[PDB]
Amino acid sequence: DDVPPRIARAMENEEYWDFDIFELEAATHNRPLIYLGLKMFARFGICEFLHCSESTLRSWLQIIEANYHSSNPYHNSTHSADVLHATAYFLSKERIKETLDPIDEVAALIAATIHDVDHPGRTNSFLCNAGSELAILYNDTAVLESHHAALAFQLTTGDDKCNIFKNMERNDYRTLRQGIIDMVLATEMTKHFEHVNKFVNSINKPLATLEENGETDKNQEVINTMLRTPENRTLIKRMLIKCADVSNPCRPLQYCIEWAARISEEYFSQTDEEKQQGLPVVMPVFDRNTCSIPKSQISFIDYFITDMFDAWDAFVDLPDLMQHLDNNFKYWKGLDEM
Ligand SMILES: Nc1nc(Cl)nc2c1ncn2Cc1cc(OCC(F)F)cc(OC(F)F)c1
Ligand SMILES: [Mg+2]
Ligand SMILES: [Zn+2]
Repeated sequence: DDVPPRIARAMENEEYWDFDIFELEAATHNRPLIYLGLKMFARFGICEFLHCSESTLRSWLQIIEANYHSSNPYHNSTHSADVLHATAYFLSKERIKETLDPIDEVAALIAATIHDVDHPGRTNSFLCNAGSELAILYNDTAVLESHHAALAFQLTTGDDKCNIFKNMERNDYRTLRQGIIDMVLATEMTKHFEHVNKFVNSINKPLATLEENGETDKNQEVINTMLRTPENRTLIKRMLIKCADVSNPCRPLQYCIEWAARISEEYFSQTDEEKQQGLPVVMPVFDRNTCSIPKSQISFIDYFITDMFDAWDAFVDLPDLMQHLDNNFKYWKGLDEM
């Protein structure tokens, strides 16, 4: 309501893909998730759906943003604000608007907010090797991913002031809870190709099969029938949260490079700790003393991004994102200079 001018100007073109997320981070003083959350949740009408007040939402975005570590270069509140922004953008697109229901939009925006809450700047395999409290707690299986979702609901419902789900109906909340959990757990690295293969096989290929006829009225309702099913909506939710999470290579060049440094700094810090404590080196290529960030980003984009966003683009139609993916890939290539 009474947003200050810097933070208000920083959130001018939040609908657009081109959005200065670090200016918002600088404006908010490492509090971008609360300000960007309030606008987006209001723009979608999330507390109107959930039957929470505006005051319950402020308290909710505060306690979650508090649990995001400022010391983490990449995995902090500004990363979640970025992922929240990419999620909303995908929800706003026509394909996703005319496929998913209102409950899915709420699950997506809530999932994006919480998906890395209380991240220790360290990977799952580091915690499993180190014998961490959470690695013992989740039995070396989806350690971070389960901790995020679990804690996110411990903070939400456990206190009355933070509980945005308090006024819901038990049947609706049970669906929404299950949907959020699935979207948060779908971000795990080890399940990458399972969720990509499932998306292409059940959405892209059958949608491509249905375009053999073209744009018939009986055929369009069949295309509506098949995609909108409970199972196929879950797959689009898994694909949207996976794309939004790792959308930084599809950003404007400056933000791509800033996100590239942060995640790289974070892996160097782990690697420096791994050799210090006598741990086995899980990500040996990511050492500050041997890692080429431009070459490493090309490999990252080759392995994870190019097939995933191609599959996603064909579904949603993302000319701006894929043109950035071409420009950013070409920039990383051009930094060899040897
Ligand atoms: N630009 C970036 N470069 C690097 Cl190397 N990692 C980045 C990054 N942006 C986000 N990350 C996190 C990340 C995401 C990832 O895919 C997540 C999915 F599979 F769930 C796999 C990763 O392993 C390996 F590439 F390091 C790391
Ligand atoms: Mg994560
Ligand atoms: Zn993440």
